[PDB]
Amino acid sequence: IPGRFMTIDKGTFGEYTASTRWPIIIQNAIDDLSKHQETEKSNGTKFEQGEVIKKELKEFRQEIIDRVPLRPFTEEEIKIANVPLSFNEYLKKHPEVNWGAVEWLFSEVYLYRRVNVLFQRQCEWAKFDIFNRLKQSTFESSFYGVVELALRYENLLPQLREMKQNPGNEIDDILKVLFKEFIEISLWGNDIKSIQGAKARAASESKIVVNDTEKAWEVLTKARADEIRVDFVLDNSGFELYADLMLAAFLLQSGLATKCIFHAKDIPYMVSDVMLKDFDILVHDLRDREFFPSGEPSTKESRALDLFAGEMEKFVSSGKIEFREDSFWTTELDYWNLDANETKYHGSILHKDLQKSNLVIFKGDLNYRKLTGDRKWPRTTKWETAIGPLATNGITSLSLRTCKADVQVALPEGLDAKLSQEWEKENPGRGSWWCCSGKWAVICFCSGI
Ligand SMILES: [Cl-]
Ligand SMILES: [Mn+2]
Repeated sequence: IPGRFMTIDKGTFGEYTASTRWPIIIQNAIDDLSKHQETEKSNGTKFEQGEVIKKELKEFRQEIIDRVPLRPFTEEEIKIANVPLSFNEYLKKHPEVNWGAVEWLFSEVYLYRRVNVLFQRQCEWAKFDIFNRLKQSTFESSFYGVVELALRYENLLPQLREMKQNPGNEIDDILKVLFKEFIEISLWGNDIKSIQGAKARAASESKIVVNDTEKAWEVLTKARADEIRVDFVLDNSGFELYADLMLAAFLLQSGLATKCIFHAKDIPYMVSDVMLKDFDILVHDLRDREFFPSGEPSTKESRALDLFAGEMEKFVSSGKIEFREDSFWTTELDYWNLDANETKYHGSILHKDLQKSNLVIFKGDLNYRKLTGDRKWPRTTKWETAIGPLATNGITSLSLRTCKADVQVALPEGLDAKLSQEWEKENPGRGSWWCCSGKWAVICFCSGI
């Protein structure tokens, strides 16, 4: 089995990322922390505690630049911040790994844990999300797109109820189109039967170099003719989360699903990844006319946003949408650990629970990297091979991934060469980095048997 991508691997996107991107992220956190300091008094416990975090962040950023060895977490840090013990277990088995030379996957997870520790050490900042300012401003600028979808949903809803109420092969054909639509909207994160609509799908689907959406459509259609549970291992908040809720809402109203369970992160993570509280913030944002300026409540734009917001609450009340968090999602462990033999860090718990799912949707690049172990697979490698135990341990999984990392699998022969030639124009000498640009995407399915 190939090793994992490293921060030392010359000519890899991971090399650039570790050395360049991460120092910038820590800097942004310092600046955003400062930005937040402006809105509060310049003394007292909270301010001074901010000064301690700010300083330690500066030092931590410098650690990464200086390429120092990754230190274990102290027993005290573990207690105060409830750090999973998996980290120190990994470091023992990986002596003297430094930022300049360490497994990409680990050090990236490890980075956000170190940052979290800093905040949880200061009581007044334990619950503070240093990336919330960024999440919000990004979601606010998606105002146009949020409304468009809200309008699309309101006008589809009467029709969806009718399609579920009177279902036949005639209606299935229509639903398939909408299924691919909402899948792909969810995929790309941030009329339908006409030309422009058809021109749009074809353009999107062209950049989906592998597309197993039909198979997921089969598991659900089949299950509907047997209690249909769909799972979302989430990625980013804002519009991507909004898109995911739209997919869920579509599935629930059409009858393709009866309960959608969302799995979120339990700490500020990957800057913009979803936490439990990000769902409530989203709904509040929809209703906030200062955040999303759609005018007076009577406007069509306002009504649509309020409708969907109300649809979210209703689904939660009735138990059709449920959000969850688990420390496992924020550990370094890949999803080969979603197996019965991982009894230390909830891996076995989630696996047992994910077996009950008719379809588990893994969102985003990180989730894709954890599925494939972030390993240097030949890019033609079979999908079932790269996911390890997940191919057989009884989990039905669908991966909606925008390609943003060196890892890539399940490509047909020759396609890696073609796409590399295409991207060669944008990134000369590094055509292979096409799967790190986010321009292309893949949809991979596995029954679990
Ligand atoms: Cl703020
Ligand atoms: Mn993310």
